Amino acid sequence: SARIGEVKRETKQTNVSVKINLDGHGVSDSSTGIPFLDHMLDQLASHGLFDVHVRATGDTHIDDHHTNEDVALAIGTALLKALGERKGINRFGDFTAPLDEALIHVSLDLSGRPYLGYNLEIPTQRVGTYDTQLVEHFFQSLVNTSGMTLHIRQLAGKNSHHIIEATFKAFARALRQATESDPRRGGTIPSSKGVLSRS
Amino acid sequence: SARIGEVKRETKQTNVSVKINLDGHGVSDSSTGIPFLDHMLDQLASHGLFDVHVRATGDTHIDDHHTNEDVALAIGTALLKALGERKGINRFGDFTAPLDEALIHVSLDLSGRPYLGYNLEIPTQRVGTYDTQLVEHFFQSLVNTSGMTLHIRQLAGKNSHHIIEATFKAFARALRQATESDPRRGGTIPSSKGVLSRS
Amino acid sequence: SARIGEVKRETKQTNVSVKINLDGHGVSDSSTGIPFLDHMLDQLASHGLFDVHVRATGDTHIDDHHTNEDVALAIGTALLKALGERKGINRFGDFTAPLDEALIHVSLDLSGRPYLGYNLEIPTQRVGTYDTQLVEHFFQSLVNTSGMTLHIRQLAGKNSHHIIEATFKAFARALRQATESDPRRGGTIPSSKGVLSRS
Amino acid sequence: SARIGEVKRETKQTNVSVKINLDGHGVSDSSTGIPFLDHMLDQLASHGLFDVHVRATGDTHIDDHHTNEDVALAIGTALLKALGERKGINRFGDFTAPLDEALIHVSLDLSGRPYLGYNLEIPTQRVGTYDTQLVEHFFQSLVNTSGMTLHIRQLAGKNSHHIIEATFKAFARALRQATESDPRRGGTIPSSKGVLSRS
Amino acid sequence: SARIGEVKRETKQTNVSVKINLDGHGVSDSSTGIPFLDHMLDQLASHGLFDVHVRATGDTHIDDHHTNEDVALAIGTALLKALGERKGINRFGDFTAPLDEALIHVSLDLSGRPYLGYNLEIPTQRVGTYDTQLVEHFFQSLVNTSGMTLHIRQLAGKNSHHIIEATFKAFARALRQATESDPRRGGTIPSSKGVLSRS
Amino acid sequence: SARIGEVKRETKQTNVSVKINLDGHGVSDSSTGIPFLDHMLDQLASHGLFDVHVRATGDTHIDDHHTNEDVALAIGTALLKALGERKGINRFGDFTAPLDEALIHVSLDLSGRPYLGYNLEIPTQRVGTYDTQLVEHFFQSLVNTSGMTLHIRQLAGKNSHHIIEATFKAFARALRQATESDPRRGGTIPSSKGVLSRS
Ligand SMILES: O=P(O)(O)OC[C@@H](O)[C@@H](O)c1cnc[nH]1
Ligand SMILES: O=P(O)(O)OC[C@@H](O)[C@@H](O)c1cnc[nH]1
Ligand SMILES: O=P(O)(O)OC[C@@H](O)[C@@H](O)c1cnc[nH]1
Ligand SMILES: O=P(O)(O)OC[C@@H](O)[C@@H](O)c1cnc[nH]1
Ligand SMILES: O=P(O)(O)OC[C@@H](O)[C@@H](O)c1cnc[nH]1
Ligand SMILES: O=P(O)(O)OC[C@@H](O)[C@@H](O)c1cnc[nH]1
Ligand SMILES: [Mn+2]
Ligand SMILES: [Mn+2]
Ligand SMILES: [Mn+2]
Ligand SMILES: [Mn+2]
Ligand SMILES: [Mn+2]
Ligand SMILES: [Mn+2]
Ligand SMILES: [Mn+2]
Ligand SMILES: [Mn+2]
Ligand SMILES: [Mn+2]
Ligand SMILES: [Mn+2]
Ligand SMILES: [Mn+2]
Ligand SMILES: [Mn+2]
Repeated sequence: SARIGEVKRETKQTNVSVKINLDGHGVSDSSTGIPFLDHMLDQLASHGLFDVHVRATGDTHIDDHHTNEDVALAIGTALLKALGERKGINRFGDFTAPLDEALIHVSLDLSGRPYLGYNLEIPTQRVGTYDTQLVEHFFQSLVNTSGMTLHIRQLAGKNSHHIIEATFKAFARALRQATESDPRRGGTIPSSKGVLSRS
Repeated sequence: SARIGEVKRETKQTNVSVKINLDGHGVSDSSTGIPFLDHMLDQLASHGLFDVHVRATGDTHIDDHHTNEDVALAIGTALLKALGERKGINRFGDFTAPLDEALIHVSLDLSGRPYLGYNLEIPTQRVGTYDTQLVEHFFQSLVNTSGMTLHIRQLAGKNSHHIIEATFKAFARALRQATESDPRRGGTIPSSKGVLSRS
Repeated sequence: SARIGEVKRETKQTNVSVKINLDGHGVSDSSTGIPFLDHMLDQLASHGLFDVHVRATGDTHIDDHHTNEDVALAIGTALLKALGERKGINRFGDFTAPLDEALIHVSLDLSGRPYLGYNLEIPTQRVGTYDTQLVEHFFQSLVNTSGMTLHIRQLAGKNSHHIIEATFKAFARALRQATESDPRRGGTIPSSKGVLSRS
Repeated sequence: SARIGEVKRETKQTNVSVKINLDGHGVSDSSTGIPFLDHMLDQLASHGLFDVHVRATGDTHIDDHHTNEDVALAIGTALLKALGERKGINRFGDFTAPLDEALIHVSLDLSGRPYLGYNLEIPTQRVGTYDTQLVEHFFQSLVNTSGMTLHIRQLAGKNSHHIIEATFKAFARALRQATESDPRRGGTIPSSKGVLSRS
Repeated sequence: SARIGEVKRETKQTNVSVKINLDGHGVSDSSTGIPFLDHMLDQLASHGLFDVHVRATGDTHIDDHHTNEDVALAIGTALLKALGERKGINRFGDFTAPLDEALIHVSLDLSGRPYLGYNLEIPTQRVGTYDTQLVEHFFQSLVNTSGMTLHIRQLAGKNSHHIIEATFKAFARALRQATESDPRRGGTIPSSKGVLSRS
Repeated sequence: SARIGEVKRETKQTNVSVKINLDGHGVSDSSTGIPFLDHMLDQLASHGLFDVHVRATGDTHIDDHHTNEDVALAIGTALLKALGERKGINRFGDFTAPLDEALIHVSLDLSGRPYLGYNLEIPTQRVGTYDTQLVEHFFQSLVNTSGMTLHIRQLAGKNSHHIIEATFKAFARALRQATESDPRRGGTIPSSKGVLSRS
């Protein structure tokens, strides 16, 4: 009864397949056509202990944007599917993680209501070939399909790779917390209104 | 083949029923337990030509918040249902409407991607018994379930009732435009990527 | 059943005759004794498709003010007469028009309630022999007798003739929109309160 | 030959009846459904010596706005009717009145041309249950149907009830002055252009 | 051996009864005469897993202040009673929780020394009928009788209901953490000075 | 009698072929050697309903500039050819379109007089391999050969791809409007001076 979400999503621009196990062992298996994003998805598996399987192709000759967005949308849907009615879970996650001089605080609530608060200030435009504007878009798209309340707050940082990587580490650990079983909940839905829904 | 969306939504806090006809004749039939919101929903019908049927009850002794939110969520879902695959529609709407000294520009895209840009500055806290913070929440919740890109821009205004009412008038007219048939489209999906989706 | 409004207005200072057809073909026939105003009224006909007949004489040796005002008052009354109960009309108009570097946004509502919002900053005092303060007065007087809510917003412009002319072009197109038949209205009055009135 | 104006005005939102005698003895008889407004209308009678009869009902569960506006519109029309051709009157009124620390200067001209200049800064949002934004709207609507040039200038004041009440006292006295017979006029129209008109 | 604290507290102004189980299952049973406060106390149970029983009556016709204060004082005493010598507990709690755009960080230490650090900026005066100044007073009074060091820090937020609710969610989770058994402590008092005391 | 403009333009630096149908069905067929520009030209077809055929080659090893410019010049000439004497057309177009957080207002007049007003602030230097300075140059060159008055105004936006794409969407819709038949014009030239000319 591991919670597994699977999504296939295709448009004229991109083709995406995602399989995520919330109760994983950190199996990392991401190939998006965007090497830096693959590296970040590896962090999600390694530090979140999610099993993360992603395959994507797309119109990277135009730019990485459509692929990045469509991967994020599909991951969000996969998370939503895996989570189901959200019975017995912690629901909330909260973690601050460094990478050297960078320090990122991530707080999230698996509420069913999409919201992104994001204040990263990434001081360079490209990390490798990866457009650093795409980080915000990745998280925005992911929250929109997952129905997640997500806050990402930059507390320190100078190196762009460090800032983004620390964000994924903190996110992975916050998401792990939120998705894990609350040992006291007794399988009840963790909401005073009796339901958690993306509608 | 009128496009009609119907939603019933209930929680421990509220009970909501919505029926909206996109191809209506402005039939107004809204009773939310929040008189000012009913007045605004009347504008949606009158100026958008939507048929709007809303019934809600809820925990207004705590405050109008949960009712307001839950009505908005249900309306957004009703719009999504009515819109279907979004074939043959204008998709985009754009209108600036006054009410006396107030002037509000609303621009929207039935994109499938939720976003609210909102800059109203409503100078009083209560219009009648209605908490003016709830206007932003109404639109935010509506975009989240409808999969709408929505921008609301205050160009002028001093009277709070005028500001909010002008917003609903402009929104109604922009939404009417966006939902109406594009006479040249020939029933094609109005997107270069071949699909419009909330996922 | 073309909607035609006719006004004769005389005082000790001026003598004015106006005939306007809302359902016209752009017949331009304006002679006010103020050549620049005649040029602007020509734009109203050409871009609004109104048939515009104006004759005025007055005390232009004192200045153009009284004539300009009295022409505007009479035009506003003519519009009010032509509009009648305002059944079946769009009611609202909204257009932004350029003339070269100038760009003017006009938004109006045939509400029955006079209001002018005006922010033009015309950088010279005379266009030909025409006092550029008289532009604001023209629109103010027109809204007062027509029962129009009118907003005029200068978005760009440097040449005074361009600024004023772009204003008349945008106004003409917004007014055309507002006066035209709403194809869905089914002849109903476009107001939730059941009536549109200058009282 | 007392100058009496009577108006009945009804919409889907409100029902209003007004009778005003310009040559009254201060008979106060106002019941609008808005107690604070009734108190202000009492000042109009007491200090203006108008006989003021007002009855209104309306949608106060939405808010007091529509009632307040519609009462003001009807009062303005009643004044216009009572004034007729404005022969033999002072036409202009000018008065500054205090209420304790508050001091309000009101200047008006029964010109036929609506204009409101208003600079009150009322430091609280509610006086009793009365929304203090509605004061400006009351005067704006009244000038629009009466064809009055009206300037209201706050010279001092801290208490909101005092500020608004002093405004009505000053207005009542300015309006009394303007409506009263000029003992030298000899029944002539007090305008160099030979007529005073709302058109 | 569930840790249960019970308090009955009465004055000439209020009557309060509280029963709290630190080792609860989130049983919510709060009726204070202040609906918004009841909603917040529901969050304490739902997210803290405390069993919370509160009954209060009082002089709400004067305002909600005395009731709010006296409920808070009684809850604090109930917590103190339930906690006893504080053997074997985590003692410290730390959590940041969102509600949509709002994000509140709560840190607390069950030290025996009362202190409130509070920086919320709640942008409206009333949530429903609840005076938003009373939030600070609730926490101040609670810390004073419980002997708690409590810091409440607003990281983001615009909607007053969201800000206050997120505060209670974060507080509930921090308090749950602090009151729970430390699995390594071996029942020792978690203080280098050998005792934790409100004196 | 579809309005079709065809241009072949060659220099030592570039070779360009353009065919545009103003009365198209959104046939997209653009290959410029600049993938991002191709994506933008696809928007022109999809949202403008133009049939757009572009082939270009050029000195992209130097940079994309000459190709971008020469494509724009050729498109402008193609539009001019297709438009002819501009009889019976709307002439003016005005639209504000979003893409998520980006919001761009485009206003244009097919006047015969070239002018570009442009205020985009695109926060990154490269979208994919496309130099973001080239957007302004594309529109400037296009207006110069088409004889178009064009204003592009950035109202909101953070993502460079979104800002540029929203610009093309708004432009396409404004241009569609301007080129479409005015149903009332009766085939007259929409100018008070009797002619529209690039000279
Ligand atoms: O839905 P939640 O479990 O976060 O909490 C219940 C209710 O408070 C919540 O729906 C709410 C949303 N906005 C204000 N409150
Ligand atoms: O999906 P749209 O039809 O708004 O346009 C296609 C594609 O450009 C779009 O998916 C996109 C999203 N972000 C950048 N582009
Ligand atoms: O009269 P309108 O049709 O613009 O809308 C009805 C009512 O809302 C309107 O009379 C009003 C005026 N001020 C606030 N509302
Ligand atoms: O109409 P009055 O009586 O205020 O004054 C005559 C004339 O000067 C007046 O109509 C005018 C209006 N604007 C400038 N002057
Ligand atoms: O009492 P605590 O366990 O927080 O720590 C012992 C001692 O350091 C503490 O009493 C103290 C108080 N002020 C400074 N130190
Ligand atoms: O040429 P148009 O149709 O925009 O309008 C006629 C005339 O006003 C115009 O040529 C002009 C140019 N500059 C000022 N006016
Ligand atoms: Mn995107
Ligand atoms: Mn790394
Ligand atoms: Mn909410
Ligand atoms: Mn209203
Ligand atoms: Mn004048
Ligand atoms: Mn000209
Ligand atoms: Mn009003
Ligand atoms: Mn008093
Ligand atoms: Mn106290
Ligand atoms: Mn709540
Ligand atoms: Mn160049
Ligand atoms: Mn794109």
